[PDB]
Amino acid sequence: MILKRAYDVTPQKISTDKVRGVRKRVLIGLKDAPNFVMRLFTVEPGGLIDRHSHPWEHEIFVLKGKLTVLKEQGEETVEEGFYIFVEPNEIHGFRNDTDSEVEFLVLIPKEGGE
Amino acid sequence: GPSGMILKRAYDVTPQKISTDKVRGVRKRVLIGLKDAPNFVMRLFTVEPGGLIDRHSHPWEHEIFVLKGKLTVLKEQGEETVEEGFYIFVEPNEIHGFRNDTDSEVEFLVLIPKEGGE
Ligand SMILES: [Fe+3]
Ligand SMILES: [Fe+3]
Repeated sequence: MILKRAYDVTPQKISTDKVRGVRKRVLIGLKDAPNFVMRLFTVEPGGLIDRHSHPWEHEIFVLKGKLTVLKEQGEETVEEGFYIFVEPNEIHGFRNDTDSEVEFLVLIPKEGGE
Repeated sequence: GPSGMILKRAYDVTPQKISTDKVRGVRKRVLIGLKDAPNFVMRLFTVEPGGLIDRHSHPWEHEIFVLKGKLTVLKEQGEETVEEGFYIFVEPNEIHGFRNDTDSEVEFLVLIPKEGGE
């Protein structure tokens, strides 16, 4: 059994053509998990995960702040205490328009989970 | 399967009592359930003050994230308390349980492969 403070997992900064101002923690990876993985994303003020899609779903829980969710068209803001279910293949992305860090949990099946 | 995205306040789901021979003082909200999940389900558990999920095991894993309060985790040997911001991975077949020794509600997300139900 693994019991750990998520913050203590070292985050990985991401800065690419599609993702900026984001870091990622792998909490439960496929080293441990047989079916699905658990990650925690932190999005700095102005950070962006641009629209994309996958062959797999996302299950998300918003832990902190106000998260802007990019949809195929348009966008919707949600806050801490929301969950999000992204069907396979659905276009999605994220932005933080606020002045503080936004955090959300993201779980994906193992095929996405490397 | 279907397209789209569901975005919902978790508290818009009513917390239902869990009532079994091994659980007392616990409620659950099904967030992403069997009707929708391709692979795994997401529930939000609320442990009332003094609530208890006795030690048990099952042939599927748990992935847990603690949202609120101080959660006592029962292990095969002994126990450990964690708090908001901790995650827990429980291997298939590993003995585990939970207790709330505090005065206030403890909440945690619990995800399992959908073969284990909701
Ligand atoms: Fe994605
Ligand atoms: Fe269990």
